[PDB]
Amino acid sequence: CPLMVKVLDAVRGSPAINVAMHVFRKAADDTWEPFASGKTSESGELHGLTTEEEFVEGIYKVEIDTKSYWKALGISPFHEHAEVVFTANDSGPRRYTIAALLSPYSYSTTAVVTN
Amino acid sequence: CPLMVKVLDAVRGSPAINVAMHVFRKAADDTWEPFASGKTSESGELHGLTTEEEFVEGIYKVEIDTKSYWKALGISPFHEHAEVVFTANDSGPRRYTIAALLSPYSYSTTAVVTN
Amino acid sequence: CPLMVKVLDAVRGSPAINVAMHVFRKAADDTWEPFASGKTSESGELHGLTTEEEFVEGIYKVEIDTKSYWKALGISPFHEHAEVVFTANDSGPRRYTIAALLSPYSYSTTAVVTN
Amino acid sequence: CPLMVKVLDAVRGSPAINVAMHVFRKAADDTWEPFASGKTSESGELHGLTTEEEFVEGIYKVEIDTKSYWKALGISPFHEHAEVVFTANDSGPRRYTIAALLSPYSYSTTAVVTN
Ligand SMILES: Cc1nc(Nc2ncc(C(=O)Nc3c(C)cccc3Cl)s2)cc(N2CCN(CCO)CC2)n1
Ligand SMILES: Cc1nc(Nc2ncc(C(=O)Nc3c(C)cccc3Cl)s2)cc(N2CCN(CCO)CC2)n1
Repeated sequence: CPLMVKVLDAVRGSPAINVAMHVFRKAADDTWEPFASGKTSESGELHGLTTEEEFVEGIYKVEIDTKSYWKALGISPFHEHAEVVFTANDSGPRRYTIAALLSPYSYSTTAVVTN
Repeated sequence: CPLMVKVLDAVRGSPAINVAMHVFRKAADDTWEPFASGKTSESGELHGLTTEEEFVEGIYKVEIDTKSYWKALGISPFHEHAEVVFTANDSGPRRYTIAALLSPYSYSTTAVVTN
Repeated sequence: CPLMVKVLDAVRGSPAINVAMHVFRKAADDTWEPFASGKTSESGELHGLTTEEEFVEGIYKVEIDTKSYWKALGISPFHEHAEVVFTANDSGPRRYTIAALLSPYSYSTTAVVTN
Repeated sequence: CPLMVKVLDAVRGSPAINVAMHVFRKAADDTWEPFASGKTSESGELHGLTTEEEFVEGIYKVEIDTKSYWKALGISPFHEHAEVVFTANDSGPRRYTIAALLSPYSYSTTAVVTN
């Protein structure tokens, strides 16, 4: 599994469950093409987005729908979504774990890249 | 000044100086119209992006060129840029400060919304 | 002002106002000697903690009473306090700004060290 | 396993391996008594610190030796250590995952608490 995303809720101290996200890949014409999508599990994780064969070199964007998450909890947040844009597999295949920590007016994101 | 951006460097413990960013406003056709841009000062701040009259409600995107910043320091970064996407809403006199804390493989962003 | 503290609230998107904190200096017997204290202002800042003459090299601890802050807002917090422990070192004229971003189950802290 | 700690390196985008930490519990005389200690594995995780029976109600402090970690990588960091102080099991047994994200001049910590 070369691309996993983990989302945490900093207000409740819990995984962020049922968080939708869409992954896009930059096409040769500079447009964002849809690549994969899903929602986080009870553990706040989203696995199985892609495979090593499909996950070629490129610029990828993960758009995490944080706004819908907060609204469902009764909170009007600042951000429309959290966005994570990165070049992947530029030096050969890697495994990427994208983590996001969510608050109503703030978010942090980090990446762990393993060979 | 209805919109200010402050950028900090978590590796050097300093303001992030000379960081370029562009601000976009979402158009009716769902495309990003360039709105304002600049580079952070020696204090890591960028002021004078817009005026109260021009800064109407809508969806705005601040795209911070973090990749060029880390490249200038000789440090290999993860992200292509840091993106802050938010809805501006008229609820009394509001001033927006977008703060961003930068590390090579991570970034955090917060909004301070005051009167 | 060789030492300033700025505290932000990631739930409300605002400075964290009226947050009490104590600063300690580590003594030879490895105990924490009270050094300075105060409460953050309406801008979430606390100035005037020490002077250049008094702020000698050593190990310092800033203990931020985040628990009382969240209790005042009716929000159940995780941490008893936020602690920032650091060595102050004389390498040219240096001013320290300790920034802290608060959520109920998370906090981040950064140091901005300038001349 | 009721207490686990996970540490990430935001400069390298990797687990923070071989990070020492000590856990203390506040005694009835208001002193910090040693409770458990260990170092993070190749995955940046520390498991097996305690058991449900031993991990009684109390105020606990996790002191993560971040300074030694950065110095071994050739970096002189700001903080002496990262400190996480919290009341545990106040409403009955819980499982606590403490996460820390490390940069030379900044750290963030969060907690996931599960029943
Ligand atoms: C050193 C400094 N820091 C400022 N503000 C902030 N510092 C840090 C911020 C912040 O949130 N950090 C952060 C953290 C800690 C964790 C995760 C993510 C993040 Cl992003 S916000 C403002 C400031 N000023 C000087 C005085 N000017 C007078 C104008 O009248 C005002 C502006 N100087
Ligand atoms: C690299 C990695 N990180 C994991 N957990 C966390 N990553 C980051 C965490 C976190 O909170 N970051 C953070 C952020 C984002 C901001 C501020 C502050 C912080 Cl601290 S917590 C889990 C994990 N797994 C690999 C796949 N395994 C099998 C599938 O279940 C087990 C899970 N891999």
